[PDB]
Amino acid sequence: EAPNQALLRILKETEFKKIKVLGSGAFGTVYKGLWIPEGEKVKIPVAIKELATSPKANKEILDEAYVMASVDNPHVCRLLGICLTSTVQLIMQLMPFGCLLDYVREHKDNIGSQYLLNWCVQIAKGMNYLEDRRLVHRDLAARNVLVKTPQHVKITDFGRAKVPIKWMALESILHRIYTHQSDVWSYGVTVWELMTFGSKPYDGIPASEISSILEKGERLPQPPICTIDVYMIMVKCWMIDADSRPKFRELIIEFSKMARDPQRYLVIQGDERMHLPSPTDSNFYEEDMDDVVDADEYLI
Ligand SMILES: Cc1nc2cnc(Nc3ccnc(NCC(C)(C)C(N)=O)n3)cc2n1C(C)C
Repeated sequence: EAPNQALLRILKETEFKKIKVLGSGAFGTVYKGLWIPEGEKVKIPVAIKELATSPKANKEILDEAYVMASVDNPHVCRLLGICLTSTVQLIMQLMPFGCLLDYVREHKDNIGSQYLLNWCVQIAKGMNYLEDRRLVHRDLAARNVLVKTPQHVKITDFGRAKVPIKWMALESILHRIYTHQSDVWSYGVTVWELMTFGSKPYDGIPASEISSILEKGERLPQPPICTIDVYMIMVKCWMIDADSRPKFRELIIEFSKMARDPQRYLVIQGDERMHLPSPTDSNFYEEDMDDVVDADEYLI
């Protein structure tokens, strides 16, 4: 097939600074940072992901670097570059509001129908782009959707892009079969996570029981804010037959139609009166805020 002419940018350790720690987990440790390239007179807010140095861990991070440098879409997280230290670190775009999962949990009282439906449209767009680029995500979840601004979200975590059982299609659990249609199942679960304001899917149920539960016909419940219209979509993503599930291009269409009249498709008490931060807010954007540009506007 087509040759991957993507550019792997090698960045000098001296070109960027680590400010603080954003989070630590299974992935490793992510730092808030700033990138001041050569003599460009720009400051790019960055996120620095770093891994003991072992040949296997370096291979896995470089396998993720490959995939992340090969994407370019407004609703997908691109790799800005890599730094070849003893540790070896990925330089990514700063998504100041963190993951969508923690965002919906922390801001449920100010999250309205317009926001939820727009996020659904955005995730479907990024997913449809990954399909166009013939990339199967294999780990789509609300935890792997990051927030640039409350009105702009992007898909991340390409560590599995080529086990999260409670987000997996039945074929994936039973036969380790992963398709773009299996990503659609994970999409349905991600939507459920948003519509419930960050609830844990199949909470208290052990992962070993999931396979049997889905085989019987059991699915995630209808969230209280969901009309049958939205839940029907979620259910369609969870069909046994992968071809019967909606395509991401249809999900963009479906959620966009709904996003044009959000109160007809999501019932939230206090809707419209709710408001989240915007670039039209006072002090929305620590040291020198003079020459700072977002990575989406920094293009060499
Ligand atoms: C609290 C917080 N603030 C952030 C600001 N910016 C990023 N930037 C990016 C950009 C692309 N990819 C990632 N990595 C997400 C990981 C791999 C940590 C994941 N599995 O969620 N972070 C990540 C941030 N977080 C956590 C998800 C670690």
